[PDB]
Amino acid sequence: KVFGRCELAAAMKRHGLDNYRGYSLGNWVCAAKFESNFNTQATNRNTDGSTDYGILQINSRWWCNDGRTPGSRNLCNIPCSALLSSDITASVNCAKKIVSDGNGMNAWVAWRNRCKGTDVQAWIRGCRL
Repeated sequence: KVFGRCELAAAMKRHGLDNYRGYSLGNWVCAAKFESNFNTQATNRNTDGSTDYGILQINSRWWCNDGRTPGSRNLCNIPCSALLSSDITASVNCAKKIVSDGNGMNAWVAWRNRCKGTDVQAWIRGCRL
């Protein structure tokens, strides 16, 4: 599913990411834009041979099992294909684990390079939330 901006803001809020570990909702929506362009089906292979899945591009090296990433963990205990559904519940609970991880949203290279330091409120401006 390709989400609209506010539609995802609203799903992200209902699943409890708004200020989760102190990250306002616009951080999460910005991260999603520059990771998947809001597309639950987005997949991208990494140079290390892992793959990133879903609206938040969660990788198979650490967080999920895709049956082809050697020597990988699945710390969120799920198939990576769960991360591609239109129900974003798996991506969101997994994202909670990742972000509690020690490095915050720096774990998302797009957030760090494109969202951090920026006016992330603009990503939800105009949404009914």
